[PDB]
Amino acid sequence: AITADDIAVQYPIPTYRFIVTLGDEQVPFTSASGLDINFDTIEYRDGTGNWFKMPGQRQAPNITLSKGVFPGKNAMYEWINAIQLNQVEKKDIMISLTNEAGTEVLVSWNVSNAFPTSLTSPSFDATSNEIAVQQITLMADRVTIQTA
Amino acid sequence: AITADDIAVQYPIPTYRFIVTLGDEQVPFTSASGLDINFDTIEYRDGTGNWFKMPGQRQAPNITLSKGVFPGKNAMYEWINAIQLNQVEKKDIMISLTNEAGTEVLVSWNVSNAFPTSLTSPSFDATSNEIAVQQITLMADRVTIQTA
Amino acid sequence: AITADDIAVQYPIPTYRFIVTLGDEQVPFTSASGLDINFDTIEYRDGTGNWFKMPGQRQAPNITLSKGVFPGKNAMYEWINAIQLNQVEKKDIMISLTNEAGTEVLVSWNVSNAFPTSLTSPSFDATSNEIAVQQITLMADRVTIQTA
Amino acid sequence: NWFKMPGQRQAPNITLSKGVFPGKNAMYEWINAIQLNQVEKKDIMISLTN
Repeated sequence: AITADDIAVQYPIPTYRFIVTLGDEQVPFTSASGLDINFDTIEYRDGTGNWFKMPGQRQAPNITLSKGVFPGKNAMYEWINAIQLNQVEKKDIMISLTNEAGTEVLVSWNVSNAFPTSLTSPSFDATSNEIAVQQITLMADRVTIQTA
Repeated sequence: AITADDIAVQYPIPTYRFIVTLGDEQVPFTSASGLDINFDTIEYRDGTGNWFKMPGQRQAPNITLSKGVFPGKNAMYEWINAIQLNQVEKKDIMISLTNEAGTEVLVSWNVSNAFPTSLTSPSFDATSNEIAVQQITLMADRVTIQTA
Repeated sequence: AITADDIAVQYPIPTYRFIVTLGDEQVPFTSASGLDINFDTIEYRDGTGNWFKMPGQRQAPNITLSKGVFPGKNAMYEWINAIQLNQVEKKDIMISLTNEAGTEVLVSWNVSNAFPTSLTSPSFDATSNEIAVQQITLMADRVTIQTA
Repeated sequence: NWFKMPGQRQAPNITLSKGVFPGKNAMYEWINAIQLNQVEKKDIMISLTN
């Protein structure tokens, strides 16, 4: 007698349902990792015995997205190919834990200014049964969490 | 013929039952590790053969707490988001080995001034069957054990 | 009711079917890895709080090809044996994800100026049941992806 | 009797460093305006801030 409207309030959310809004378009991905919030630590000790522990400045997140290779055009390729020595169309990423149908966002992770730093092609092997999966890494500046 | 009132006096305590009082509120967690008491070592040798071994100064504990992601508000997020360059609401953590019902504290671990240094979001994967689990690390200054 | 002409448009491409055009000839290979597009990262921080994150210059790809040892002549050997102190016939490599019959190229990877840097002979073992597999590594300068 | 006394204080030498931006170089425009004695002296304030 849990009456599943109470499951939507009280039970934890699984990981296998997520949408990725990449800039102004939604792109289907398989994995999404590295959306951390990390700080440095500043310490100070004197001779009397006082230890002072403080949070430092937060460093940049390194975000890994991976999807499969499809017969159309490679949208992750034309965004990493258009680099001119420091110039890149920086995009904002949203990764939202989603309802089963896709009509509710439960908890989402916002990424402010992401740009690609790597794009690894799949390893071709004649004795394998796998999908060609590209794996892109992104450099950002902050990760925030909105909960609704 | 052990008469389980003697089990509460003579048998060791398992790990799977613990409450975490985080500041002034109790927050449910899955794991809790890193509540060590570590010292440094100062040594001195002379030519006659005397070795002098001494305890140094005790270093800071690094404490890892991890819980799941729930549909409400993220209480571990608003405590790591409210950082202003060295400023953080430092909290005192109590992790108590508890009775089954929760009406007895067996052995508890006290943590003096804890503040968050990291908050790792879960790794999203479409081929997984897991709970979204956040994992927060804390910087403290001492860990004490009271036994009652 | 997917009507497999729609599979050629909408489903991902597996890895086990690939042709390798090595210069002006096609050579059968077993594996092909390392066809990445990697960038460096340039960062700049000032005292006011501005972080500037930029893509650096893209570094060289290191490409691994491996095939078996055949009773004829070793075509990967006469291309690594003909080195004179900096001189090498640099070749352009194309690795194409292919149809089952071989009459359609789905997505191909182009490699601009590849030359061999290593050629590892197989490990001979009397208690093994394996093919003599050579493994050549190549140094290139760029990797591009054309999708047709 | 040893008599130890502070002397006269000497001049500070302050070094600053910033990055090169595509616009106008404000630090070149202040070191190029030297005419044998004549430089716009400025007040430097370096404040640790929130």
